[PDB]
Amino acid sequence: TPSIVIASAARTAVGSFNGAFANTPAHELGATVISAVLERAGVAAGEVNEVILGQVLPAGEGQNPARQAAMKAGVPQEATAWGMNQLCGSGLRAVALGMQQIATGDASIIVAGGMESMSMAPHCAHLRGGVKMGDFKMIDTMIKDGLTDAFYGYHMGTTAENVAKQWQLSRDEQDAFAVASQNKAEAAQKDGRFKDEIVPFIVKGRKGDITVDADEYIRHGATLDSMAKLRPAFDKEGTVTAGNASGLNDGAAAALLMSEAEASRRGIQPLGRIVSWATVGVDPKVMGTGPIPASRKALERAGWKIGDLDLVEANEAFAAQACAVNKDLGWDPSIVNVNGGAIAIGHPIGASGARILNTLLFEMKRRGARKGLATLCIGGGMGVAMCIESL
Amino acid sequence: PSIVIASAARTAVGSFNGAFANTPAHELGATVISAVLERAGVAAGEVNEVILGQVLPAGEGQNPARQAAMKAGVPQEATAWGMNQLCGSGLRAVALGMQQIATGDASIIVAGGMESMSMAPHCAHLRGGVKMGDFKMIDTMIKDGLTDAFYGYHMGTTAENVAKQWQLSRDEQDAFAVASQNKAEAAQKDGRFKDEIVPFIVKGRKGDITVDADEYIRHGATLDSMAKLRPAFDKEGTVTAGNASGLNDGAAAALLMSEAEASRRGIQPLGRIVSWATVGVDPKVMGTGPIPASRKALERAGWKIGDLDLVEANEAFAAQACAVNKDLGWDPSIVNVNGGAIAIGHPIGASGARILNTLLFEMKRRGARKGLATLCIGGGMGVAMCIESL
Amino acid sequence: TPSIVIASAARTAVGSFNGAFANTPAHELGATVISAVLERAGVAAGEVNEVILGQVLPAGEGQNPARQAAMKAGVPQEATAWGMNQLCGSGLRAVALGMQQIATGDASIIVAGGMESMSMAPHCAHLRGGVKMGDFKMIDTMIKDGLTDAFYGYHMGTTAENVAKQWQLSRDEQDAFAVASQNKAEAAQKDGRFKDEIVPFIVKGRKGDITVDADEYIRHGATLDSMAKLRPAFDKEGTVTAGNASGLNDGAAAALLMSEAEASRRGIQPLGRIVSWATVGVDPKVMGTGPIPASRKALERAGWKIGDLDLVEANEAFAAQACAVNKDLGWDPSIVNVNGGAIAIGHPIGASGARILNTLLFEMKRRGARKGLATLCIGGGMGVAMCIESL
Amino acid sequence: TPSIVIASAARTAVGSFNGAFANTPAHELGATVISAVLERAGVAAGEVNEVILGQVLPAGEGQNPARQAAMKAGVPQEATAWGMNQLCGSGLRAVALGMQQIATGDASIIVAGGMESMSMAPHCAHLRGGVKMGDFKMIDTMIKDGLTDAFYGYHMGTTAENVAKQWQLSRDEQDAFAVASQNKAEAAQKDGRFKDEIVPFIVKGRKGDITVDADEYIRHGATLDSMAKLRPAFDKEGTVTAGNASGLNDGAAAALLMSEAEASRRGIQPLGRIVSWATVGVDPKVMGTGPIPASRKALERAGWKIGDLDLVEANEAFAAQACAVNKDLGWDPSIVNVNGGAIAIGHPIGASGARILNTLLFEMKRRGARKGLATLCIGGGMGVAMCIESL
Ligand SMILES: CC(C)(COP(=O)(O)OP(=O)(O)OC[C@H]1O[C@@H](n2cnc3c(N)ncnc32)[C@H](O)[C@@H]1OP(=O)(O)O)[C@@H](O)C(=O)NCCC(=O)NCCS
Ligand SMILES: CC(C)(COP(=O)(O)OP(=O)(O)OC[C@H]1O[C@@H](n2cnc3c(N)ncnc32)[C@H](O)[C@@H]1OP(=O)(O)O)[C@@H](O)C(=O)NCCC(=O)NCCS
Repeated sequence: TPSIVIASAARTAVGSFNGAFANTPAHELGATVISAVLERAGVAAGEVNEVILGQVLPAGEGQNPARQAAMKAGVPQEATAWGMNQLCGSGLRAVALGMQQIATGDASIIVAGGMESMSMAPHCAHLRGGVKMGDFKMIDTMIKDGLTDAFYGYHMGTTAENVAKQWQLSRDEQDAFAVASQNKAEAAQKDGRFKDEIVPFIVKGRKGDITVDADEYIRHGATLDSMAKLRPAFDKEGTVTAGNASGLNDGAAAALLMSEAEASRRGIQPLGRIVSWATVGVDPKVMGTGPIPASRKALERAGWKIGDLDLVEANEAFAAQACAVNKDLGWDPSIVNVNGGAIAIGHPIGASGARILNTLLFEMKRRGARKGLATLCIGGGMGVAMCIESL
Repeated sequence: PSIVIASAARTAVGSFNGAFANTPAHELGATVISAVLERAGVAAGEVNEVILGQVLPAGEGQNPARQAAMKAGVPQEATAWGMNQLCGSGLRAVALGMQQIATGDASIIVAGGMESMSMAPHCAHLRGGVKMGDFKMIDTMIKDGLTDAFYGYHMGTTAENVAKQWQLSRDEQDAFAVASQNKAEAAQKDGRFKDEIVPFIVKGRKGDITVDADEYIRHGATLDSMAKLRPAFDKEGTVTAGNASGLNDGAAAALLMSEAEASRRGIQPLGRIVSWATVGVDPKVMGTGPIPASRKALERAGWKIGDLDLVEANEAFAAQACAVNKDLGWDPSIVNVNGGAIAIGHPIGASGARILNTLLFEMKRRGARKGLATLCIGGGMGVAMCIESL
Repeated sequence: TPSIVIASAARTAVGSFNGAFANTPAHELGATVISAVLERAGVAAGEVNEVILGQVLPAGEGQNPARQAAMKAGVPQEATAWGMNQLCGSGLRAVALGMQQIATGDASIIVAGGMESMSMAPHCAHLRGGVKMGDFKMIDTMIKDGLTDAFYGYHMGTTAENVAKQWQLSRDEQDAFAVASQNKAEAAQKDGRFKDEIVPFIVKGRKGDITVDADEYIRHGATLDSMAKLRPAFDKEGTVTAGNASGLNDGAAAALLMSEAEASRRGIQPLGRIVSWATVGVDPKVMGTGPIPASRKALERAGWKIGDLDLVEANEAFAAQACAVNKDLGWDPSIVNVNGGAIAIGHPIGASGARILNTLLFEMKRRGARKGLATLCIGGGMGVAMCIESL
Repeated sequence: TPSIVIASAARTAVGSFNGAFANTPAHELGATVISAVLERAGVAAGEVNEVILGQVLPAGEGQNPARQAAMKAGVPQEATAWGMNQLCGSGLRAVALGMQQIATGDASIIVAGGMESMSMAPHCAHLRGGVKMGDFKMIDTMIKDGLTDAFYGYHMGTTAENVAKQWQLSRDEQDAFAVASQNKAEAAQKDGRFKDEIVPFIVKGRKGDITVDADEYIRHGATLDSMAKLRPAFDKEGTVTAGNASGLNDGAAAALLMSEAEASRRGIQPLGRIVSWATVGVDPKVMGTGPIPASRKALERAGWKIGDLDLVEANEAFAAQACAVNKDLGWDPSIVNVNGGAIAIGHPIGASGARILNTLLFEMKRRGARKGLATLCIGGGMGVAMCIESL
């Protein structure tokens, strides 16, 4: 058996929509986190065989931004690079695909994760035919290609309404979970628990460079009362609000992967061994249930029981879906998203899966957790999961 | 682990703004997915995952690979995703599918590529807002598909770079394009694309139209018409519209499973995937990609170049193709025997799966044992895959 | 009492939408008509004091296309020029306004009319504030700024339906009117009656200049059957169709104005004397009724009865409204649009008023008619009318 | 011997580019000024015969914004309305065109002036032919149709440079003039001298209506040093800067006109009698010189010497051109733009001619000036001037 380790890992801070990284291309965020994982493992950019980056919204950024991030990071031209899209699942899925490159003896050293600038996503129109007369639409690729179900034509937040109703999750319960996520994240932030995983990013300016190293979407002093004033965002008699869904965000996150024996030759003390992974499909109307079969198949492939897990990162696309997954799987909620989740931290789609992986790993190192699981729901009706054991 | 291609299908390749001018990529993908199932005799319910290369998905909606999958009747339980190694994507996707199976994560994979260059939109980033002055609406087909991100120029400039390096004449590159057209017109007329093509039905308001012929192939291609063309990228250049491939639409896929599985199902596979490899090269000379990628593929298969019976080497430009032939030194008679991308067209994310199909089906026809498929990639890469027949 | 004459007049052929003049800016057409009126009067460009050109759709054409047209035509930089917009009324209203320049002693020689390139009208969006997220429309300025009612939000065609209903005008009556417009226009064209009024226009090419001197929108051999098969274009239970409405078209048309005393000094035999004009408002919902009060008011001011008129040009925006106007005024339809109207000839919005003035003046001359009237309905609920007498 | 008076007048505050009126359609600003002139004169909306509004940048605003403005202000559907465009000349030219409707007996009561939203001007492109392949430009219509010379291809600011070189006007002279304009405007705003002319405009807001009644573009405490450090904006070795040019601005301004005998019957004390007006062309290259022949011609027509004038408003498109006009005319600079000019106040193009008329009229009344003149330069090479005497 192969045995592949996460040697090192790093993420930018998650930026607020049209905020800190409002004008920063995904691959620039990418390059920073690629350099990061190299430096942190003590491996030279010249040793990297291939870079694999999940990205959902790459229109107008030019040819293969995975290669632009690779090349900017100083990964030599001789290496290879590609992007991929399994939507919200992409940044964790890229990690599993890198693992496979090594397992099959096609690569020795892989940098894998994801990057997203939802800010820099353009508006678009098909205009070759040419428009003889009449208005036409300029389509927001963020919304069209990121947030709109292709089969049912509505937003992801409507899929969360479907799950809410399915599981009979109240507005109060979904708000209670949001305020708890914000509080957990504000606590971890203040306590320095995100410092290890975050690599600062320098936004180059005209009248000044600006170093970003703090998650800017977390709201300080989140109360239940403010949560409860909000209006439903997708259904007028609905439960889901801007306050209990994640936001629109920018960021990047990566992991350096190699064989267990290679990390040992190099004196590297890996963050984890990738024990299993699994991806599964579900009905798109209730895509927020994805993590349930994916996490169960992952655990099955680890040969692990749910109760064996010491720490979980289960992405918070919406408080409605997150509460459902927790309810179903039954794992102790106190070991879930201990430093808060995507409602607080944000949801830079193609990067999210590597973002939460980062957060799991560094917290597993911090508390001395042995066994961890990362899981995400996926628009169009999928889920992805990964099991990690500490060395 | 021994992973075979059970079956393969591709759409005909359309001309830019032509047969598929208003057909979303994923509808071309779905036809190709259903065709691989049907040809193998495998139920859609049995597919674990669909992996589709695609370079130009803007505005087509969430995860068009999943859209293709669902429209093809693959149940909601399966998974799907897209990937982009530019022109390698459609072949790389097949290596990626093979890997899912070789690591025991999946049993049956459909893999390939899909591209509508015609449906690629224009775009601009407009959230900041344009306070004053003119701005550009960007052709994502050009920006995201054909322009080098490091040097800022069109792929055809990289093909010029290779032409100067390998001292390839305008006559030589024209000779290669006329030769590719003649081969592809002969093949077409001879019925040699029939097997590999699945017809696609363009749904219309005043009539459905069935597309089952590659419409970019030009009939009666003469050196004269080639020799009159003006260079397309350098005013003192050698690259033209006629000795470069085109902008095109299409899909192409393969059904992958283990060799033991194929035999349990009584399926006579198109080939066993013996190796593959991808390597990087200077972006400036990206057309050279197939050189290191086919040597590494050949070294991983444990084959010599002389062992190959048939080769598909994608013709992005006459100059890069001639260059790769010259260095690898394989018999040009066994290379793109039914023509190439110059004649056939070059639907970016689909090309690698396109040339795979041609190779597989021609191998079966003429009874070749060992084949190789390879492509150059924008940004400076190569991908290659070694196939042996059962 | 000041007396102003129309010394000379000319118009381009009226181009089909995206047809002969598809890529010709409105001011190039205008310049040709300016040159033509000068040459027909025996007046030099040096002598013009001001150019006044109606134009509804100048977006993207640059600073003040009226000045562009004047300068191209050799009118000296010491002259002045300006555009105006009273929608369909514009090309006729420009004439009245140029008569007023002379009447108040501010100018001696005016060129006035209108020009329009519906073909070259752009699509637009307000983008300065930025579009933070979600789709936006690229608006067709031709439809938005030319053809849509600003108050009720519907197309001019809907105002036509409102008039069809009010006056109980059958589909059969409108279609017959439309077929009669085509057939009269075709006859006039074939017999050479548009030759005098038309100045040929040279579309400069690349692989060859093309001279345009024939109205291209006129359908030859128009049948009642073909009119009858068309579907209503604005209201699914409607009566107004593409066939019994005017079209989208390009063209220019002008008049050279001076005092009666000045024409006499120059030895010019003028096309006519401007005896009166008028403009009046009506309800936007039935804008097609504008010509009713405008004509009555114009006639009152001239001291004429409806029965005094020898020829009439009443613009055919739509068969419904044309029929309503004829019914209410009660003038002999055999003297109205004797050479066809806009259903056949086309409707280059800002040019149309001076286009039907041209047609009226050259027909008055041909047939020896002493008294004429030109009138148009106007988007937003107005009418304009002018009374002309022969010298 | 017709004598037309200005019965009442009003303007909005002039907003900054994308400032107070950033999302306010021009006709909304026009409607408030229409209402204000009516209330100020004691004339009812029912009595208005026509509304005439200069406007250069109406693209995307829909059919005939002048009619939109009128209708909004409650001017009856039976009145008429139209827009016109002689660039910077427009708002003043409309007042002359308004005068002429009364003089020729075609109307009794006119509201005339101008309105402009430079902020709301869209970007556009001609897309009907259709873009086969490649990038294309979205054109800024405010720059294209408002600010760029159609003959020479360069900005109005280059024409200012040409005037600077011809009249040898230093950077120090232009900057001193600019600072003076700011400091005069600031003192006037502070002392309340814009109150009488300004009608407050209510900007309707989701989370609050905002009343705008102060000119927001005037810089308070403007320093010479601030002006001196700017880089030339149009030529690298040039002299014209963003500081000694006018701005991009939004606003509206109008005058209610009637015969002198009519104002007498109603007991209205008019703001002034329109004694004369003129418009003349110059070389487009030196368009800022337009006020010179236009003001001389206007004075000739009034039978006045330059020395008879008690107050002048000479629009400050650029310091360079304002200086050249003042030098050539030789009028006492202490009677010119007494309360500041467009450098400070701003330049909402189609409204500007009416804006400066408002300032002249209310300052004439305040100080008891008997004889006044308003003039502006005009893109494409023209000037317009009007003479006003007090009753
Ligand atoms: C009415 C209008 C919307 C129709 O535009 P359109 O549908 O794009 O024009 P088309 O020519 O394609 O009309 C559809 C059909 O009518 C047919 N046609 C028009 N008149 C016909 C007639 N005389 N007999 C037979 N066919 C006729 C065309 O051949 C066409 O056929 P197709 O569908 O096969 O191409 C457009 O002309 C319009 O907005 N005009 C009104 C303009 C206006 O209101 N001007 C301002 C005045 S207030
Ligand atoms: C001149 C022009 C091109 C400048 O464009 P701009 O760069 O977008 O204008 P900005 O305000 O952003 O830039 C001017 C700078 O000088 C400063 N500035 C402006 N006026 C100033 C003054 N009076 N004193 C000191 N500084 C001043 C501003 O603060 C700004 O500095 P900043 O960017 O650090 O904030 C533009 O205003 C213009 O086209 N105006 C001319 C209008 C015209 O031609 N009208 C028609 C006449 S025919």
